[PDB]
Amino acid sequence: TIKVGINGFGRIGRIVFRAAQKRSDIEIVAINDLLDADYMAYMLKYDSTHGRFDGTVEVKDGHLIVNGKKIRVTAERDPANLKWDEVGVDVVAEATGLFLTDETARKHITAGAKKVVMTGPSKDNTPMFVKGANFDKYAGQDIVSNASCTTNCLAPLAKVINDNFGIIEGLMTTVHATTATQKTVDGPSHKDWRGGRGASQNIIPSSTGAAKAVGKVLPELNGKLTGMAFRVPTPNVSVVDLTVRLEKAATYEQIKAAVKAAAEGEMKGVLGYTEDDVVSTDFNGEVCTSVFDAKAGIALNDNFVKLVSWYDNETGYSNKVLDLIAHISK
Amino acid sequence: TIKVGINGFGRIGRIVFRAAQKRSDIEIVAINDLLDADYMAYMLKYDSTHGRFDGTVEVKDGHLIVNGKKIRVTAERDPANLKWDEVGVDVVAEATGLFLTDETARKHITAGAKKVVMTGPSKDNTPMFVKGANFDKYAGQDIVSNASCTTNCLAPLAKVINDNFGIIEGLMTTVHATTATQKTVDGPSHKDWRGGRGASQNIIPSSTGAAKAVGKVLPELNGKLTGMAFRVPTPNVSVVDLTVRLEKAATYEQIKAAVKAAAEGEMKGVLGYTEDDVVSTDFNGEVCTSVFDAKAGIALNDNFVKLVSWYDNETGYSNKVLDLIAHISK
Ligand SMILES: *[C@@H](O)[C@H](O)COP(=O)(O)O
Ligand SMILES: *[C@@H](O)[C@H](O)COP(=O)(O)O
Repeated sequence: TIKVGINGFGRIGRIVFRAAQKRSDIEIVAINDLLDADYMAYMLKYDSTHGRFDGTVEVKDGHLIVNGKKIRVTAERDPANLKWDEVGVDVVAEATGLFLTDETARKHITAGAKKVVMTGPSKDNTPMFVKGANFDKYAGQDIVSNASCTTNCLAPLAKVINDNFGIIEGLMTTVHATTATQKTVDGPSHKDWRGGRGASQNIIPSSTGAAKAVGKVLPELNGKLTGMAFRVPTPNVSVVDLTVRLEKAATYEQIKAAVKAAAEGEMKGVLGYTEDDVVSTDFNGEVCTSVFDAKAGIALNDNFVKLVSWYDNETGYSNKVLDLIAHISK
Repeated sequence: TIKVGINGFGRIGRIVFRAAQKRSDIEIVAINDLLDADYMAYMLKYDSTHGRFDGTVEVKDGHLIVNGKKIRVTAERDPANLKWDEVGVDVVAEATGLFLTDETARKHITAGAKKVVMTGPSKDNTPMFVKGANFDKYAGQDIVSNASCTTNCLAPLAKVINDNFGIIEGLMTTVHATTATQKTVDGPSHKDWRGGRGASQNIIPSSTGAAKAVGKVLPELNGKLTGMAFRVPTPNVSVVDLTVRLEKAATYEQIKAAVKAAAEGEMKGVLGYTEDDVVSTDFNGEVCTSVFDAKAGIALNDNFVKLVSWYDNETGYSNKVLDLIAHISK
């Protein structure tokens, strides 16, 4: 079993942990964040979006004890001092979002850890990997990125489409749920003015970390597609609205069959396919990082079409993070 | 002064009323709906979305008295006998969403009125007009349709883009604010299953008139444009996301200037232009039916671009309905 230390107990860190309990090839042994087991335990037992924790939580002498296993609670401001080797961690889930560079991220290895998987897109040229898109392209690296929730949604869908009909070009839009980096009411957001406005009252045009981030994970589509985001007042689960020009002509029924096929074989678990009259809440807790909404998309003609695909920016992403850990760990 | 009577005191009927108060060419003289002057006055005095009515509203003698002028309230489940001529109404603002056909709408002329403006996409062949797109094409028709709010936002923008660069093909998406037609919690919606789900908890894939309803008002784009909608948890103000491929290459600066020009010239008051860091609430009360969002849009290449335009689905459309009344009136 793989030992993993989580740096950052924010939204991602807490769900990465939850999703993990259900596994076997992985085990969280340490959690580091500027919070005490006491409070840290509380943010685990209660969740406004996903419900109460499924197991047991106890704080025994400065440390966590979930479902029996004892977790090591720390609070280091500087990674280097994490003394990860002590608790003996194989790979680190870097989820504080502060160390997205190799320079900074390496401080984990130095601290006794073998490899580090950033739970967000890298700020430098550190490799990025998205399950179902380029996982099989992993080259032993000891520091990697799992991109962003949107790229994880857009990448797989864009792949099967390109692979089957060839994408001449395409533009996207993701109707994004509210994240923690937004404000409850009109407040300060210097580098992002729009994103400072009341999150619950507005539709806020944003930018997305999946624009051409997909152009990196899937080089074949580099420079062939960008996008944006429209942050709306929901707590979780977003959706990508992809408009593409196809090389080989294809009927909508043809596109449906192509993704459904992928969702059932090659990309099973990553890509999903549905024909039901679904809405955002129906994907709360969804493990697939991209669930095709057959009935939603529209084709103008055989070479111009709009495809829709859901994703739980929390549950899907976090699950594939553990998947990336288990991969580089292979 | 044109004498107008409103049939249906819903969201539209009420905002149309408020807007008209500012005018000098039009006057509301009667209002029909299954509500009394009491309840009817109350819904005019207070509005969760637009604030308290600015002016005097008193219900003396079973009839409204707004800012002095006495309005005649009624309640006729059947328009056939509204006795419109007693009050001397020229044009009827058909805003019940009930009689969207010639026959049904005709009952308004049969009842004493001269012309009738349907405040919604017509179900039969009644011609639809959208200010800024084809108001010029009016041929005296006694019964007309002002299309829907999303068409009023899309039509103008599409025209200036088509006109200047020529739209080969295009697909849209409108992130729509909640409407009275939706349910507060998961409920019954026989014809629209997705639309019955909790309005405030979901991003709900939908369908939209504007789609090819634009192919009608704007004949040249017939079959070249279609789209959808995503109903989000906001009270008012939506936004169209138009992805089009141009015949004539155009840099984004060129598209900015063409739109800004239209807004400052031939389409002043219909098409609006902005370069600020705006969000939805910034357009609550907005009178233009299509405000271009410069910074939000994005160009992939000189022939494939995504354009963004805002609109107050209530205020904008309502104002133009009156603009249409005055048109066929002249
Ligand atoms: C998921 O990683 C975040 O909540 C949203 O970021 P994107 O760049 O839009 O995917
Ligand atoms: C404005 O007429 C309505 O609130 C929305 O209808 P659409 O068909 O989306 O324009």
